[PDB]
Amino acid sequence: EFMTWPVKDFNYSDPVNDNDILYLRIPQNKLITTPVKAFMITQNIWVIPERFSSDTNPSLSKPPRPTSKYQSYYDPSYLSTDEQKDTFLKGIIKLFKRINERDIGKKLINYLVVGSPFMGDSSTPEDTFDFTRHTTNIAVEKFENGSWKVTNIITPSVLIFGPLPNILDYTASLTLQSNPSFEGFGTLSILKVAPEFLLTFSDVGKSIFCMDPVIALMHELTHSLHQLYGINIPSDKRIRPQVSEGFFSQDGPNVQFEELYTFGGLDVEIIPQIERSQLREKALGHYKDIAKRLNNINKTIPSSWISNIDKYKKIFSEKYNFDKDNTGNFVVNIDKFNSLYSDLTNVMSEVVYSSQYNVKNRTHYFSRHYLPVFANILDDNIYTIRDGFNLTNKGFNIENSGQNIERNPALQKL
Ligand SMILES: [K+]
Ligand SMILES: [Zn+2]
Repeated sequence: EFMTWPVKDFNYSDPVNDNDILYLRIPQNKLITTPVKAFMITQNIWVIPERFSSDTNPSLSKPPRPTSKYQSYYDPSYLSTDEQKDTFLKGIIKLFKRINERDIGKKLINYLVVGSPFMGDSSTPEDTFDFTRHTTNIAVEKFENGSWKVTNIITPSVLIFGPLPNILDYTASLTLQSNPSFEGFGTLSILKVAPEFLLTFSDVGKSIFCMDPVIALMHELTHSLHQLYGINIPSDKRIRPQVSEGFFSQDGPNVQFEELYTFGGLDVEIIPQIERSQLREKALGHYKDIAKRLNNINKTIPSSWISNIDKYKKIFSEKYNFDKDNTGNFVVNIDKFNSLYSDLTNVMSEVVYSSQYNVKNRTHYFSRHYLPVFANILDDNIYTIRDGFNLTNKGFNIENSGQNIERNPALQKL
């Protein structure tokens, strides 16, 4: 047996309870300017069945610009009804239970739960925890006497929204001065996913397969992992996995370091070893910074929240895997740092998940896609927690044939 965080069942219609079903204000979502109903399916992991856009003038319609025939899909009405929001909630729940099917996923989920973003950033004085930042806090609101008001905060790890205007787009958000997600402190992670809408790839018409939505979700949660542990590499940093290649260069896509690390495998080595070593020693330096901070904290923001100091010294010293020295000071044990960093940036990667879950998956991050598909993953005759699409039905357990577009009538054209 291996330690497993429980995943709670919910109906969209279940009443708010001031515990794990709440109304939250999420200002980062420019498409919605009012509080929205949210469900804590596992500690610090909240599902928010709403569309998302951080665009200034947001619209869910197909824009008048280039879009991919294979990697984009638009439907402004999707996730507008309570039925669809129930379906979405139950879909994420089901995928989390499927994540828990392997110890690698159980460990991923634990890392997210215990990975709370730091109470502070580089502007924060060393002796101070700041409890007031939107990198850690989301507001809880209640509708009282005809209007909404803020009543409390939560400190989540991950918020799981429904999709962007492009329902197929799971890629890491462009960060994106002060960058806590790259400076050890970390930040809460906001995901935008759509588990019934699936990209396709070829294992080279008969060679075309759908991505298992648990793999897509886990890829996204691997981004969350990086963000929470403050090692998310800026979308700035890219490399062409080709390339030149000589006289008739040049480059295919410029792929983000963050994406290569999240996908994993041998393509990571496209990034020069010196740059990869520099990313690790950066993290190490930040983690050591945070150890020092825990040793020195004696005051808070707000000033009156001092009784939370000891609670959070324990939360963060556990998150970062610090030791004590003989003087009772937290220190970075380099071996424990190496193990955590290697888990975060190597063990937790898409190609490892594809192996561990007995699913077919794309060969490379930058592998091509084919026509996308749709599936009702809540029907256990189509998709189960134990087996995904690769059910014993019709022999779909053989050679991942459940994921094969031509073989499986349940994988519907979009
Ligand atoms: K089909
Ligand atoms: Zn990604």
